[PDB]
This record gives sequence, C-alpha cells and structure tokens, in this order.
Amino acid sequence: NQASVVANQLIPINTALTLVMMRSEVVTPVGIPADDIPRLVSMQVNRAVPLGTTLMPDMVKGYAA
Repeated sequence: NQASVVANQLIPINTALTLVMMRSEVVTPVGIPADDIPRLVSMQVNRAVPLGTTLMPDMVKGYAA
C-alpha cells in the first residue's frame, strides 16, 4: 500500500540529500513516507545509506514528522 523513500544511490554519511538520491517504492517495513521527499532535500543523513535501503526517521538529522 504505502510508499516509502528508498535510496536511489548510496548516500554517504554526513551528506545533504538531493532529489536524485531518493525514489519511492512500496516496501516493508514502512519508512519515511514518499510524500516527504521535498522536505528531506538538504537534510543530512547520520550514517551511510546503501543503494535500495529504506530511509527511516532515525537516519535523518533533524527529521520529525
């Protein structure tokens, strides 16, 4: 049902998110909702996020729904 943000490339640690890094997919478990992609632009991740990984709230510095 619900789509989440998934890494479209490896996202390195302490690197600001851009649109080319984030795709939407229906995955389980559910992560950050796909609708939040625009909000995530320029926010940094606190760990490296491998290709195909679902972005979870705890991975993004400053993220609160």
